[PDB]
Amino acid sequence: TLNGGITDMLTELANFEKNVSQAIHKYNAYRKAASVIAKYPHKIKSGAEAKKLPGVGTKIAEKIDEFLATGKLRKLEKIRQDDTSSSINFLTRVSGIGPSAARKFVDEGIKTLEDLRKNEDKLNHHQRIGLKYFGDFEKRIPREEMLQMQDIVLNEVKKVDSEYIATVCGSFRRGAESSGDMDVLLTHPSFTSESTKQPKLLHQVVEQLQKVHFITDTLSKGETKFMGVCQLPSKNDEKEYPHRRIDIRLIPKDQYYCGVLYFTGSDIFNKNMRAHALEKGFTINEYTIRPLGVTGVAGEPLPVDSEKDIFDYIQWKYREPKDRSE
DNA sequence: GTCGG
DNA sequence: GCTGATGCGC
DNA sequence: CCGACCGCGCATCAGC
Ligand SMILES: C[C@H](P(=O)(O)O)P(=O)(O)OP(=O)(O)OC[C@H]1O[C@@H](n2cnc3c(=O)[nH]c(N)nc32)C[C@@H]1O
Ligand SMILES: [Cl-]
Ligand SMILES: [Cl-]
Ligand SMILES: [Cl-]
Ligand SMILES: [Cl-]
Ligand SMILES: [Mg+2]
Ligand code: NA
Ligand code: NA
Ligand code: NA
Ligand code: NA
Repeated sequence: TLNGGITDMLTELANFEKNVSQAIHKYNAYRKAASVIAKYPHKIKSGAEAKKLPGVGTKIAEKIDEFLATGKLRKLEKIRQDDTSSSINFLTRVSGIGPSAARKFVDEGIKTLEDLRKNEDKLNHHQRIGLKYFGDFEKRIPREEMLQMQDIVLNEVKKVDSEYIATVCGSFRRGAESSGDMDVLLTHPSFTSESTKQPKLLHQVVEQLQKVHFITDTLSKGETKFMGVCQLPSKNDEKEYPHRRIDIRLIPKDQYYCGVLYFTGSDIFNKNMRAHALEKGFTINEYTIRPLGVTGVAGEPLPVDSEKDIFDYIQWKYREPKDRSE
């Protein structure tokens, strides 16, 4: 919040480029600048001062000068007045509706919450659950609630098979005082990069969580990734809790560290780390860290026994989860 | 939109 | 049915 | 300049 105005402006620009212009690289360019500036420990006094930071070039520096000078950006003011851009930006806020679907709906004259509701027929499953919980998915989750959710998930998982290990990642593992959703990394000894000795390992867990009425809806579901909705149970006479988004990722047990590194994030941290990896001649995914041959082709997985080993490989000092919120 | 070679 | 591309979201 | 921009699971489609 030290340079809140500037980062907000940058985030709005990033969203515009992503949702309206469908220019993902500009989207990421703006996000990185925002990230770098949110981390800067000084109140920015000029675009020149900001341009010193990596990721902030001439264009953004110019915008920062205008913002500091007037408290706003003409480019944005105009975008806000544009109906198409506004409608497209809004629709993309529905889980399941991306830039393409948003622009398509706007072409059909579907541009509002009211319109989406009376046109459910034109939505796929995911988009339909997204509209249903539009309001709720906008709400933040207090860490105190995340703690109750963690308690239920781990205990329910324990009831299915004592050997399951459920770990809450995302911003929660990064120590956030509030989270946008719940991310759960799951492992079982029967599922390794070597073999799958038991089927339905994820399904059994999802089923058990639906049985106790914790998971209420399913956005998408596969053998290793579940994306859906959950809700804490409420007491007698009390308003029930908002529905929350929940992601569950089943990863080979022997690949836990690369998995927990990935799922802990942040997303920008992961992008920065994976890019650095490349520069160092390594490629990193949620399963392994592999070296890049002279040709540039991924080699065999390198041994990993902790998150720090991954950091060591790329010559980065270890950063605790709480310091990976970029 | 920003960067490094 | 399949495979491969595209959208979406993590 | 100008090529690079992280890497992937699931849903849905086109084309066979
Ligand atoms: C602050 C967010 P919340 O609290 O509001 O939920 P969060 O939990 O941090 O992010 P979530 O969107 O929940 O995704 C979970 C993780 O997935 C990883 N992740 C997400 N997007 C990406 C991506 O584009 N790339 C990679 N490599 N990892 C990603 C890193 C993320 O941490
Ligand atoms: Cl782009
Ligand atoms: Cl503005
Ligand atoms: Cl690992
Ligand atoms: Cl791999
Ligand atoms: Mg999260
Ligand atoms: Na810079
Ligand atoms: Na969306
Ligand atoms: Na979110
Ligand atoms: Na998530």
